Amino acid sequence: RPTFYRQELNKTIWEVPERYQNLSPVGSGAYGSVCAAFDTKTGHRVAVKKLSRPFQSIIHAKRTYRELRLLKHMKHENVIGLLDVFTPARSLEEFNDVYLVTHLMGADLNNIVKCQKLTDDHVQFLIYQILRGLKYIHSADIIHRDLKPSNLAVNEDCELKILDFGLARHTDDEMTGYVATRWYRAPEIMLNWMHYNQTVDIWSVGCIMAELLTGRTLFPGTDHIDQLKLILRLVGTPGAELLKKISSESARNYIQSLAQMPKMNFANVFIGANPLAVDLLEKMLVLDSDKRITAAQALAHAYFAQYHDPDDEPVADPYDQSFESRDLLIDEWKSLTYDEVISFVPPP
Ligand SMILES: Nc1ccc(S(=O)(=O)Nc2ccccn2)cc1
Ligand SMILES: [Cl-]
Ligand SMILES: [Cl-]
Ligand SMILES: [Cl-]
Ligand SMILES: [Cl-]
Ligand SMILES: [Cl-]
Ligand SMILES: [Mg+2]
Repeated sequence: RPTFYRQELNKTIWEVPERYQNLSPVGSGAYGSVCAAFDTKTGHRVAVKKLSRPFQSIIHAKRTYRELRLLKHMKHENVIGLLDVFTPARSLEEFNDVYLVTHLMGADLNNIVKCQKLTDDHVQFLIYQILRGLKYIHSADIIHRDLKPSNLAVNEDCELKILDFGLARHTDDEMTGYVATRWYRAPEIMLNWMHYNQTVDIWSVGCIMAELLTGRTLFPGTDHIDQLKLILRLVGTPGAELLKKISSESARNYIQSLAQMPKMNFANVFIGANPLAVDLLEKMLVLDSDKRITAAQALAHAYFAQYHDPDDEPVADPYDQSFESRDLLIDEWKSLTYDEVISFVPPP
């Protein structure tokens, strides 16, 4: 067991191993508080996240377990991984606090799309890395559910990592109105049309790739219905085959109230783009999720010919998510989480 020391950073007690030095507040959502630190064992600058109220409800206890299972599993160059997890507790009986440690990320994709000039070669390399990461995540039957520019870390060498997986957090108010939180969402999840699956993440990649090519948001809706009208004007209104797959009768009645529109010419929308980029956007931005290109298929598209290496696009180890259908008490979720903290083995 390492030696721990205590300090107060902005009205919060931090109790951490001596290896972590020079802690400074970086931010705080409703999920926890984050400090930057120097890790003397590895020589990396790190982010240390102290969870808030991890075991306050069954919902919160299961979310804590879900987050630690997911971060312990992810071992890929284009996905955030876990450097360390610790608790100052010496037994299950006094266990209350969970701390997660990752590499400190500088810039997100928003800090390069808004203020930097991008060549086609930059767009090829950035979208290639998102898809390489997604091939890995989807091979474990994990859905990210919240891909958007603020959830993609990028360095000076244009190297990219996916972070901030959807742990089923987002609220109704968070998705309301003129908000980036909704602009990258597939229409079937935005309006609860049907049981969604991993295809929702490829819709989000289409929206991100369009914005790297034009420097503008693709579907900046002022509300859910405004956003749907922007989407259907580009890709066309649904045919009979998709309408059959929408489970809400009321959602089917609403779609049938709209005037029919054909799919637009994407070469006239993405003026001057590489024809191969236009072709790949037509294959991602398909209304029927069954007919969208997959991550594995997209990596073999001619747009990525300069970067594609089928011997360096790995898949994940199998991931058991059977806990998701399990009904447990707060103290049972807390015991499972405690076991996952004490069994953690750091990377080389
Ligand atoms: N996409 C993205 C999000 C957050 C940050 S950070 O500068 O807060 N750095 C962090 C935050 C959490 C974990 C690691 N680094 C940088 C990039
Ligand atoms: Cl230590
Ligand atoms: Cl990482
Ligand atoms: Cl504790
Ligand atoms: Cl964003
Ligand atoms: Cl597993
Ligand atoms: Mg985020």
